[PDB]
Amino acid sequence: MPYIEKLELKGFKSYGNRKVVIPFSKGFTAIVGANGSGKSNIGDAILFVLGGLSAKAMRATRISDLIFAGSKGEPPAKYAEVAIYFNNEDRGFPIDEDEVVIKRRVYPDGRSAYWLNGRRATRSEILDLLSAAMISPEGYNLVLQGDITKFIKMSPLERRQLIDEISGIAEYDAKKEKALEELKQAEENLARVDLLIKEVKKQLDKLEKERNDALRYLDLKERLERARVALLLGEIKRLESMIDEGERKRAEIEENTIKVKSAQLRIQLEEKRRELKHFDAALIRSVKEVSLDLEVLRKEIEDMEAEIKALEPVNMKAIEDFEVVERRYLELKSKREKLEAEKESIIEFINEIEKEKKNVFMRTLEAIAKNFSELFAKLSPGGSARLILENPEDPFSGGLEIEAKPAGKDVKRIEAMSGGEKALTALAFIFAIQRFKPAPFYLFDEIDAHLDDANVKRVADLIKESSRESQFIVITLRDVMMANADKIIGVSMRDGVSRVVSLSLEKAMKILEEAKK
Repeated sequence: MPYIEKLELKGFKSYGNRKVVIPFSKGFTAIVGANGSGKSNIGDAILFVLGGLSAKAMRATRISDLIFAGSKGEPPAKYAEVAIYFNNEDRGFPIDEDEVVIKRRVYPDGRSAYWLNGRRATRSEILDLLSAAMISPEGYNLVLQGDITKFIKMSPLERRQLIDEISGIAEYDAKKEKALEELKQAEENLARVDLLIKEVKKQLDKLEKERNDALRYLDLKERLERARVALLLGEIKRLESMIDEGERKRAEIEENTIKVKSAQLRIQLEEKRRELKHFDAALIRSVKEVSLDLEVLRKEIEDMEAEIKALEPVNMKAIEDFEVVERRYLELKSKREKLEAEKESIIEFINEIEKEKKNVFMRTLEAIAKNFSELFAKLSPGGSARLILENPEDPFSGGLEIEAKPAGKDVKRIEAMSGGEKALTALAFIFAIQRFKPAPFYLFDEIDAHLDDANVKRVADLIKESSRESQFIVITLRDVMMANADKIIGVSMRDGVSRVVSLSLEKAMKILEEAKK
């Protein structure tokens, strides 16, 4: 994780127009000074520079009254400006730099302005990058005045969400979401195929009926034509036994009426022979070998011609149209089943994600609860306390509550915490998370305001131990807290401005027992 190398104020609250550079130990730095030395405005500075639009939380009546209103010896500032410098040699910030520098400036008409590493940035870019570096998750690591009370009135449902962040389930939620995209696509496709199958299946059945009519029209057509060739082979045998004597009548009846109609008998005859010279040989022989009797053939032809007139109209495209629509039918039935299997598969995957997600949540949730127990016993010896999941089966729709028991005292949920018990509990929680997933820094202004000495000593020890992996910036006036800091920054007021001096254990001792009279 990154960490604050220093902080610069120009024109900010109680600090003058002079730029002010506040350097920070990588571990435990302690801001100390008397009531109203303005030591706490440094906390407010940090919230200001992290894009805090909080107004009340920066303890200015309005956004513009974060600006030096002027003092006896210095003119009012033209604006308020804070620059914060992070060491990024670990690349917690998605920036290919080891120093990420964020400067924010607010003008008297309320407008702000940001910069990372000198280029103008918008607020959503500063915010999204501070999130990527998990700087201040829900601001749990920024504990300003009144935050403990805000955290105690906090609902269980409001408490879980920070555990989600810490556990890091977002990566599973990104996968799940693309899985649900593909599932959505999968069944709209699937629904398209269903609508195509319904029409195609109905079109196919028109075509089955037309196909079959076209087929029997075909059969009738063919029988009708062989019968036509049949009636015709007979039609000359008869006409052949006719002219055998129908022109033999000539040399018997004499005045050439018999020459004319026997030239008719020969004139119909000739051509109803040559007519079959033009019929195919396969047809002519698949009939040359069946019946005769001419008038039954003409009655039967008249019939066959009639039931052809029945079926009409027929659509002969149907015979080929059928095949094509049936292939389309069988393929839609094929596609559907593959779509439907694809859908089921996506569903199984989406269920794998949720259960992975939940496991990561519970593993995180249980680690922190173990930690929470220990540390609270450490701050209130002989005591214990418990994190409680509201919905053990679907944690993501439940809240998360706390219950504590101080040694020989009554079990209370966080709702009903009041004295410094409220504070020691809030700090067990905070430290529980910090041992699982250290934030880059923690900011503690006051929080010792309501603990006795024996308490503040264990907190300072706890802070001192944890600083081996996290940065601690504690704004205090209690000597025991001062005692373990690696660095002490002093903050005092002369003639209406605040000043910061890089101090010393016993110097700070002196100044903070002289001011206590």
